Amino acid sequence: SHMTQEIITLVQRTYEIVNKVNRNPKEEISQIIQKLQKGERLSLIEAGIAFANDTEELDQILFWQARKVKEEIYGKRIVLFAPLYLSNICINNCSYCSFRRENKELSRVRLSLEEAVDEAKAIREMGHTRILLVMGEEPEDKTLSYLEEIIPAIYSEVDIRRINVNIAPLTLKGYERLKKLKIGTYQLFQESYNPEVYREVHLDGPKTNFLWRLNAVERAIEAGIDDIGIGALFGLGDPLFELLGVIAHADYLKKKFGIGPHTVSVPRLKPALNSVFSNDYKISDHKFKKIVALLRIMLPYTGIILSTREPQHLRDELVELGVSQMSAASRTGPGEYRGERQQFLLDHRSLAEIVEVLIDKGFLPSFCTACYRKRFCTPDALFSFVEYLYEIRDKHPELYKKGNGYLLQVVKDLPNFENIGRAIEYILK
Ligand SMILES: C[S@@+](CC[C@H](N)C(=O)[O-])C[C@H]1O[C@@H](n2cnc3c(N)ncnc32)[C@H](O)[C@@H]1O
Ligand code: SF4
Ligand SMILES: [Cl-]
Ligand SMILES: [Cl-]
Ligand SMILES: [Cl-]
Ligand SMILES: [Cl-]
Ligand SMILES: [Cl-]
Repeated sequence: SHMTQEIITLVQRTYEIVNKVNRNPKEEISQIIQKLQKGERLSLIEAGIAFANDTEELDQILFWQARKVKEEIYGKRIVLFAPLYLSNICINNCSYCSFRRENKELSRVRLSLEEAVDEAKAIREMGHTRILLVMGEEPEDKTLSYLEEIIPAIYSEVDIRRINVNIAPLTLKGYERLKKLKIGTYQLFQESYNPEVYREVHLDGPKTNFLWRLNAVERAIEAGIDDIGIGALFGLGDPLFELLGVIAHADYLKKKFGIGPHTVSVPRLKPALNSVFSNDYKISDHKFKKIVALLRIMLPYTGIILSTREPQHLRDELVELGVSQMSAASRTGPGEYRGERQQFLLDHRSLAEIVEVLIDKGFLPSFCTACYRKRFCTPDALFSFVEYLYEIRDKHPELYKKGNGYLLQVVKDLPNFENIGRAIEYILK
């Protein structure tokens, strides 16, 4: 009944309106603040104002509400996954990325079946059970055949609970082919919802098509895939507009198919190899926290993924404010887990370390999925973390003890989970 194009019109009008409201925001701001105190639902425009304007009261109450919501739906739970880069060759040529075709400065590698499977083994040995397959864009038949041989091989040869997919837009037939591979979630980032900056930053290849990428998730849905992931690259254009666009997009999906997006991925634009993107929008840490906050409060039952590597202190603040999924010990280059290739110029950090840090900041690391996507549910996460701890009992004993103790504390925090506590203590000797 509706078409994707409508979104861009809406978010456009909104983006205009908000900007007018930007010069007399006082009154508006006030009412918004009240809406945040009462815990009332908030609208697109008021969200726009909430982002655009930086005042002490507004930001503090916004963050407060964000933490309250994240706690109410997700608790102290943070889901961990590792991205597996299968190939860094591509047809397209965006200004911002390292994988762009005109780069030349990049070691172009595509992984054999044995190599990819070995990468899955290396990621699994770490303790990870969730993988995000990521590739540069090749022709449809190419990539889909490649994955048609690789994904079931991973499922069978390795103990991976979920394979998520970040592959360039496909045809309906292609998505019908992908649904047969039994993938978990299909993630496709719009990168930008402004056609004027989308045209600006995407220079060569099929990605130059705005609409073909915009209703890609629609095709993914109608082809039988129910779990999808939106995303918007921040720093490409005016952050207000992209933030507006994501919420409008999820809204649209919810209205059209009755199911919203499983996850919204929010990556800020990072330093790249031989990037030629000059014009920039500096995404400040504060404003970033504002984006994840507004996203958490606007789409509460929608998971939020932190794809980009962030410093610890900010990372776990973002986890506090809405983020429900995280990339830990991530390798951003194909073939490196075993094993310049990479997409980001990164100082690899160890999974056990960040699990330690997470457990000290009071967070519950998980390796399970099935969050609330089906429609507290702590048990599944509890036991995923239990399995992790048991897997690393010999690698790091002190971490095993610390983890056990933490789990005991959480278990005593909830009286409805007595038998769960007994079971957990049985499992860990
Ligand atoms: C490697 S692409 C894989 C999927 C597919 N090639 C596509 O374009 O949709 C993964 C994501 O990394 C993000 N990315 C690319 N360059 C980036 C950069 N320089 N800084 C931050 N994120 C970037 C893009 O948003 C892209 O969707
Ligand atoms: S942005 Fe994605 S599709 Fe474009 S060159 Fe980079 S990896 Fe390939
Ligand atoms: Cl997921
Ligand atoms: Cl750090
Ligand atoms: Cl990382
Ligand atoms: Cl480790
Ligand atoms: Cl240790």
